Parts: sequence; structure tokens; C-alpha cells
Amino acid sequence: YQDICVLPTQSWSCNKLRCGEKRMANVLCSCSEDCLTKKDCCTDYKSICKRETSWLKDQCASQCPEGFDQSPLILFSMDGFRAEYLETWDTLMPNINKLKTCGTHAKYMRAVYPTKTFVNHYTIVTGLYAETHGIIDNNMYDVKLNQNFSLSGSNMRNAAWWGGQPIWHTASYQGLKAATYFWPGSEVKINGSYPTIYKVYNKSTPFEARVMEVLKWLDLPKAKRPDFSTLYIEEPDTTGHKFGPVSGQVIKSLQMADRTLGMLMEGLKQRNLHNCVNLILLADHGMEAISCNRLEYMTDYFNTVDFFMYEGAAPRIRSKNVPKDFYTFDSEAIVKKLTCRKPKQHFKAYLAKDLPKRLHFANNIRIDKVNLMVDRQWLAVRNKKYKYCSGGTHGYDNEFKSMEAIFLAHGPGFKEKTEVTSFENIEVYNLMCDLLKLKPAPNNGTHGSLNHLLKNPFYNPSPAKEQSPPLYCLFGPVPSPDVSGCKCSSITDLEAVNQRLNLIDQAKMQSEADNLPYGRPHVLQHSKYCLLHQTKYISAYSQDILMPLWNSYTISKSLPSASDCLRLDVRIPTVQSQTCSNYQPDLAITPGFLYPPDFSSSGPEQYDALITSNIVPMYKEFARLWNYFHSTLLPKYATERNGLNVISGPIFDYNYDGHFDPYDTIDQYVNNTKIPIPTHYFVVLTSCENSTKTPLNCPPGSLKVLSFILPHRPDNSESCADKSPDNLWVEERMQTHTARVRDVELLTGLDFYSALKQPLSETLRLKTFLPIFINSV
Ligand SMILES: *[C@@H]1O[C@H](CO)[C@@H](O[C@@H]2O[C@H](CO)[C@@H](O[C@@H]3O[C@H](CO)[C@@H](O)[C@H](O[C@H]4O[C@H](CO)[C@@H](O)[C@H](O)[C@@H]4O)[C@@H]3O)[C@H](O)[C@H]2NC(C)=O)[C@H](O)[C@H]1NC(C)=O
Ligand SMILES: *[C@@H]1O[C@H](CO[C@@H]2O[C@@H](C)[C@@H](O)[C@@H](O)[C@@H]2O)[C@@H](O[C@@H]2O[C@H](CO)[C@@H](O)[C@H](O)[C@H]2NC(C)=O)[C@H](O)[C@H]1NC(C)=O
Ligand SMILES: *[C@@H]1O[C@H](CO[C@@H]2O[C@@H](C)[C@@H](O)[C@@H](O)[C@@H]2O)[C@@H](O)[C@H](O)[C@H]1NC(C)=O
Ligand SMILES: Nc1ncnc2c1ncn2[C@@H]1O[C@H](COP(=O)(O)O)[C@@H](O)[C@H]1O
Ligand SMILES: *[C@@H]1O[C@H](CO)[C@@H](O)[C@H](O)[C@H]1NC(C)=O
Ligand SMILES: *[C@@H]1O[C@H](CO)[C@@H](O)[C@H](O)[C@H]1NC(C)=O
Ligand SMILES: *[C@@H]1O[C@H](CO)[C@@H](O)[C@H](O)[C@H]1NC(C)=O
Ligand SMILES: [Ca+2]
Ligand SMILES: [Zn+2]
Ligand SMILES: [Zn+2]
Repeated sequence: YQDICVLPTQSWSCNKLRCGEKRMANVLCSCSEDCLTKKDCCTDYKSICKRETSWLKDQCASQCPEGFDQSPLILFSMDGFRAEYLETWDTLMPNINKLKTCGTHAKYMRAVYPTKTFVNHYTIVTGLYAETHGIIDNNMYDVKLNQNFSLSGSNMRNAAWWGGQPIWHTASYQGLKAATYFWPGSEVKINGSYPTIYKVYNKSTPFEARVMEVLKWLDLPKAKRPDFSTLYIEEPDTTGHKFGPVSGQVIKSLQMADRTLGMLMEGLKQRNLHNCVNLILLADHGMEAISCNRLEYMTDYFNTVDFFMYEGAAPRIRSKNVPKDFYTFDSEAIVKKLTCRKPKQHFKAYLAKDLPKRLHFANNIRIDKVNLMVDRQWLAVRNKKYKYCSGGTHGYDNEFKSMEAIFLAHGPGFKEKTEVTSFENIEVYNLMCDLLKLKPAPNNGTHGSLNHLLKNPFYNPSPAKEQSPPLYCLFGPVPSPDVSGCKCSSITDLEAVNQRLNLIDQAKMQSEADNLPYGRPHVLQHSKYCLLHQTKYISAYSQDILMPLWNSYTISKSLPSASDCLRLDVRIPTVQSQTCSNYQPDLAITPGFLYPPDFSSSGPEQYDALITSNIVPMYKEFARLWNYFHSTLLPKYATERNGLNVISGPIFDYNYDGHFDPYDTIDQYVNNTKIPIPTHYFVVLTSCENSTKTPLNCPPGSLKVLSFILPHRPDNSESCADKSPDNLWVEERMQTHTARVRDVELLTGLDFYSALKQPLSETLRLKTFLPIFINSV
């Protein structure tokens, strides 16, 4: 029986016959004693040679052992492990399934865009969007550096590419030690230094060898023992590329991944650490099927192709002559030439600033202006010679279900037998800091939003303090003469109609209860504004922008004068007001309403909406979207959801950094005026997850939110709808522009839901939720 003792020279498991065997040259992994004292053991050693119960055969059932002060944290990434693999194949992966059964797992973890390996691994350890950490793709150019970055080049090890602070520096700077067994960035002298221990990347290293060395670091003297370590394997990504995500080959690769994790857990058990180590097992992105039959070619759109293209699932286009022509390159002409060309194009071109704001993909010089958003399972490539089109790939929109990643966790810091809703991989950095009792460097995670995964949360979130309390808008006389140019000939007693805008204290409180049921937004921006109380809606009107910061109203389940009737608001000083004359006839902009007059009961109520403090400058083509949304879509939503609380308002993000900006920054205004033009309009729809309740009697833990950040564009070319005779394209357009409430807050400087009677950390979950339709549609 040589074979079962020729196995050691090629196997990592403690087979039945070799329990006690004689050490020779040379076994990769060693049974049996003296394996233990020599710390040479095959991970199964005790279950297989000592007849102990293996980790796997055990039941689910905070005891770190000798010299383990604080829980070590292990971050284990399996490249390309899509959330779907776990949902359908979990019984083919016994070790991961145990972990899933006994620990804490998410329904899925959302990656960042583009859904690429270096982008997402670096986001995981920094908590940063790619536009901030700087690794915006596996391939990129930087005109300031005038340097190219690639996965097969030594420029990638240049620290100038790598921004932010990876978790291994956060630990090291605060007195801990970090060891990485492969991780993008770990071989770079980021901020001038390396992890405490790190390995030179070698894709050929047996996964088993990677686990055994991670186990040895745990075996180190306490003085040198890492407190944080990473583990990385290339499967199921490698096989997924070659054969696609639905293939026998990928299942084989997933089982090989499953055994990798099995070896790790048995090794922890052996060392009595299984209930000591906190372990996070996750992935950088998912995997999707491609075909040489599903290719879009630039040659079909350009007679002449004088440009450089990053091809595939997340394309960009830039000048071929860089850096001379990097900026003069006409990205707008490229986008226009690619727009609405064939009835069923399988991609859509964008300037980066017009990309859905939820992608946070614009504010970096390396992010070429021309971006293509590609339909799932397709690729956009230069010409018909493109060759890398069989099997699988990734890169797409992080909303696609195939791009979702796994997230499983286990250890004393984590709840047991617990399943949490999906969350974003930007949240994981704060989580790891909490598990290592580290203070996080500034990042894009929302600290505390993942506290429901943890047994005793290390971080307790603080409410944001309002920076700008309201000012007073005083009731006053109609100016005489009235030089607004506004007209509303139907009004018979103007002083009486305007007294409806001057509510008694109990009417204010009633309006507050019905239309601001979660409290008024707090203003974190430095802004001068006042609150306008009305029966059906309340707003914060700001002289800084001559319009509301926000407008809020509640519509119940079940139930259109535009500028036939409009008048100045006597509570707003004229010099701080929009006028009807400000909207001169020769214009592409027309007044839009935040609280829609088509919702108020006919009669005196409707006059409360028809005032110059309830209007926002809208492109006519955007108004078309807006009016269809509030006249047709919104009532249908409200009937389906048993009422809706609606808060809406303008966004100005002219430096496209994803945040509100000082008012000096606005670069566009209504012609001949100083009425600023918003880049986006936000809408936040709140109802009850239990549709037997209304937005007003919902338990706070059961609120349902749907937010939109709608680009304020002068045409509807994004929807290919300017020649469209209907509005059935509006819903689809809005669906790709949903957003987290947290995105709205960042862009507006507003803070919502301050009055909810639940823990702040629960409200943070609500605010980080991303509404997604695309996998339902
Ligand atoms: C995601 O999270 C990251 C991390 O917090 C965050 O990146 C940060 O962005 C802010 C603002 O956009 C940056 O603020 C800068 O701070 C630096 C520090 O070096 C200063 O150099 C800058 O000062 C300028 O702005 C002043 C405005 O008052 C000007 O007066 C002055 O003239 C300067 O031009 C600037 O304030 C911050 O540096 C980064 N941090 C990192 C590490 O990158 C990002 O904004 C978050 N993204 C989203 C969408 O929320
Ligand atoms: C703001 O006005 C510009 C310019 O308006 C044109 O020039 C002005 C001096 C005045 O004479 C107007 O009557 C002219 O139309 C607008 O830019 C125009 O855009 C339209 C497309 O919508 C186009 O047909 C014209 O060529 C453009 N004019 C020029 C000279 O560029 C701009 O659209 C206006 N924006 C707003 C807020 O409506
Ligand atoms: C929806 O709610 C119904 C009413 O239950 C009562 O109100 C809800 C909001 C909860 O607070 C519950 O504690 C109350 O008893 C339920 O009967 C019904 O089951 C709920 N629907 C679902 C799917 O749970
Ligand atoms: N730490 C690393 N250093 C260098 N290259 C890496 C590292 N980790 C992964 N890779 C490579 O990146 C590939 C994944 O890229 P992709 O399939 O394009 O997402 C892997 O198959 C490896 O070839
Ligand atoms: C970067 O690569 C491009 C090709 O995409 C090349 O034209 C350019 O000269 C390169 N620049 C440097 C500094 O290597
Ligand atoms: C770089 O390292 C220095 C020295 O520890 C530290 O003060 C600084 O915060 C680090 N910067 C970043 C971006 O991590
Ligand atoms: C990479 O690892 C393989 C497999 O262990 C080994 O054969 C090879 O020597 C390593 N390559 C380098 C360049 O170190
Ligand atoms: Ca901004
Ligand atoms: Zn990857
Ligand atoms: Zn890949």
C-alpha cells in the first residue's frame, strides 16, 4: 500500500493508515505525533488519527485560549464567489454551509463598481469607494502621473496609485500586528509601509499551503502573533471565467474552495480557537455568463475608431494620444455618437457625472469621462476580432444579482444562527475595526449600521447635530404694486387665501404629525432657511437657493393648474424669492412644483400649493418625467403601499464628489437670474413593510423606503425618449436611479428620521438600504 503512504507527498490530509507514521523527506503536511509538538499536523489530524469529532461533524453550540487576550480576526476572500452559488449549492459545500448554519450570514454582500478584483478587495479593507481610494479598475491611466496601471505590470506596486488606509495599517498604527496571505495592495508600500507580515503574490501556491501558514501565524509567540490576517484564493473566479457560472467545473472549484475553508476550521478547532477567532468569509464580486454571440462592437457605431477603449463589462473610452490630448478629447461627442443608435443597444453610454449617483463613480481623474454601462451577459468591445468572449466575466453594475458576493461570519464577536439582510462591502472596514477595537480612518461605511451582526457592538453611533437651526419667515403684506409678474385671476379674496398659509399652532402641529411623521430633517449644511407650514405639506425654504431645501407631505391610500394660477408667497421677502417674471418665455426651463398641486383638494386647498416658494426650476424635458411620475406613478405606488410619506428637493453637486457643496460652487443658473439649477432632484418615499399599516402607524423597525436621485437633464436621451410618444420609459429610467437615503443625505446635507423611536443603529440600516428593481425586472 504505497499509495496511501505515497499520498503525503501529494496530499494535505492525515489518512487513516498514516496515524503515527514515520517522518520522511518530504511530506507537505504531517501526521501523526510527533506532528503536534512540531506543529506539522495535517488539519484533520485529531479527527482522523486521535478519533476526536471533526469541526464539520459537530453541532453549532467566547473562549479564546492561553495568551489570547483579544479575538484574532481572519478575513477570507474567495475570488468570484457569487451570492447565487451559496443560495443554490450550499449542500454541495458542507463546511461553508455549517458556517452558514451556525454563524451570521447575509443574504448577499453588494460589491462596488466596477465589479473587479483589485477595485473590490481594496474597497473591502479601506471602506472607500473606488473614486476615493484610486483603484478604479484593474486597468487604468492617470494623466497627472502620466502612468498606466495593470494587473501584469510593476507599475501596480507603485504606492502613488493606492489611496486611503487599509485595515492592516489601521491595526499597525494602533499597536497591533497584521499578516496578509495575498491581498491586493499588501505588496505595496502604501503610506510608506507594508503589513507586519505579507507574502509575495504567487497564484500557484496550493490553497492548502496558504491555510497552513495562516494557522502557523496563530501558532506564533504572542509577541509576534498577528491580530489580523487575510487569506485569499482565486477560485471560484478562475474556473468561473473559463467555463461560466453555471458549469460542472465551477461546482468542482467551489468544492475545492469548500475544502480550503474546511481545513482552516479544523485547524482552528485543533488549536482550540474555533470559538476564539472571528472569521469573515466573503468575496470581491460575482460572476456572469458571456458569449461571443453577445458582443457590442464599437465598429458598428464609428466609421473611424480613433480612441483607446477599456473593453468588456465596464468599458471606458479615452484619447489614444495621452497625455497631450487627454482633456481636449471630446468625450461628449463620443457619448452622443453612441447614444440611441440601434433600437436594442446592449449598453448605454454616459459621461461619468451623469452615471447613477448610487455608483459614486465620477470624482477621480483616472475615471475617464466616457463610461459604458453594459447589459448583463454582454460585452462592449472595439472590433469583431475580440477573443475573450466565452465562459464568464464580471465588471457590471453592482446591482445585478450575478455581481453580488457572499458574506459569512463566525466567531465570538458574531451572533449565532443569524441571517441578516444584504449590505454593502463598504461597511466591512468599520466592522473589522470594531472587531479589533480599532478606531477607523475616515471612510464611506456608516459606522454602527452593521451592529445587528455583532454580539456586543464595540461602537455605538451618535446622532448628527444640526448645524443650521431654522430662521423665521414672517407673514406680511402683499407688495404694492406686485411686480412679480405672477397671475391668479381665480382668487376672489387674496388676504383670505393667504391666511391659509399662516396656521394656528394646533394646525401646525397637526401638519407636523401628518406630513413629518419621522421628524423634520436636520440641516448639517450651513444654510439660511425657514420652515413653511401648510395643511398638506411642509417645507424648509432657503434664501441661499431661492427655493426649498426639502418639501414633505403624506398621501393616503387612494384619492393641474400650472401657471394659469401662481402668486408670490407673502412670508418670503421679495429679494429672496423666485418671480414669475424670472421665468421668461424664451426658456428651456419652466417652474416645477415640489408638493404637487394635483394632490390638493380642489378649492382653497389648491391655492396653498400655487405659490413661488413651492417651485423649482425644471428643464422642460425633465418636467415631463417629473409630471408623469407625480401624476401617474406616485398614486399607483401609494395605492400599492397603503399611503406614502414623500420628501423631495433639489441637489447641487456641481463638483460631482457625491456631497453637498458650498453655494459658491453652483455653476448653472436660470438665464439672466441667480436662481440656481439643481444637478439632481431627490425623492424619498416611506411606507410600511406591512402594508396593512400606513406610513403613520408603522412600527419604526418595519418602515419601507424607496429613494430616487434623479439627474436633472435638459433632454431624455438617456431614455432614448425625446422622439417617444408615450411615457412608459419613465419607470425604467427612475429604477436605475434609486439610491440609499444615506446618498441623499450626503448630497443634501440633510439628516432624516431623527424622531424614530428605535436604536440609532436600526435607523442606520434603513438609511443604507438600496432599493433594487433590476433583478425583479
Ligand atoms: C467617502 O469617504 C471619504 C473619506 O472620508 C471621503 O473622502 C474625503 O473627502 C473630503 C471632502 O470631499 C476630503 O476633504 C478634503 O480634506 C482634505 C485633507 O487633505 C483637504 O485637502 C481638502 O480641503 C479643501 O476643501 C476646503 C473646503 O472647505 C477648501 O477650503 C480648501 O481650499 C481645500 O481645497 C478637503 O476638505 C477628504 O480629504 C477626503 N478624504 C480622503 C481620505 O480621501 C469621501 O468624500 C466620501 N465620499 C462620499 C461620496 O461621501
Ligand atoms: C439660456 O440661453 C441660452 C442662449 O439663448 C440663446 O441666446 C440668448 C442670448 C438669447 O438670444 C436666446 O433667445 C437664444 O436662444 C440657451 O442656449 C440655447 O440652447 C438652445 C437649445 O435649447 C439652442 O437652440 C440655442 O442654440 C442655444 N443658444 C445659444 C446661443 O447657445 C440656453 O438653452 C438657455 N437656457 C435656459 C435656462 O433656458
Ligand atoms: C401585518 O400586521 C398585522 C397586524 O399585526 C399588528 O400590527 C403589526 C404591524 C404588528 O405590530 C403586530 O405586532 C400587531 O399584532 C399582522 O396580523 C400581520 O401578520 C402582519 N403581516 C405580516 C406579514 O407579518
Ligand atoms: N494580491 C495579488 N497580486 C497580484 N495579482 C493578483 C492578486 N490577487 C489576485 N491577483 C490576480 O487577479 C486575478 C483576478 O482578476 P479578475 O479575474 O480580472 O477579477 C487573479 O486570478 C490573479 O491573477
Ligand atoms: C500608457 O499606455 C498608453 C497605451 O494605452 C500609451 O500610449 C502611453 O504612452 C503610456 N504612457 C506611459 C507613461 O507609459
Ligand atoms: C500615513 O502614516 C502616518 C504615520 O503613521 C500616519 O500619521 C497617517 O495617518 C498615514 N496616512 C494615511 C493616509 O494612512
Ligand atoms: C510559485 O509557487 C509555485 C507552487 O508552489 C512554485 O513552484 C514556484 O516556485 C513559485 N514561483 C515563484 C516565482 O516563487
Ligand atoms: Ca459636491
Ligand atoms: Zn475578483
Ligand atoms: Zn475575475
